Amino acid sequence: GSSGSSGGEELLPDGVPEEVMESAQPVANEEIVAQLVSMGFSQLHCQKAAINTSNAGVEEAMNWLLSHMDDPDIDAPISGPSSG
Repeated sequence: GSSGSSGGEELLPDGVPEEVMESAQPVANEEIVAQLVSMGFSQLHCQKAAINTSNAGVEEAMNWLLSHMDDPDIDAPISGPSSG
């Protein structure tokens, strides 16, 4: 028997191969953020959190924060020079 499997592509594509992305993203609710930013959190994060939770609820947003408090992304900007 034989499997055979090995190849190299190298370099990354520009955006996404086939099927382009569309406009459909959450927004750091001003209410959920204004609430978090009040609770004693970082707006930036308060934003991400909510967003991360589609601003499902202040609790959700925070919960995320409590799970994204000690993260590098928490520092990363929401809208910047994307790259990955």
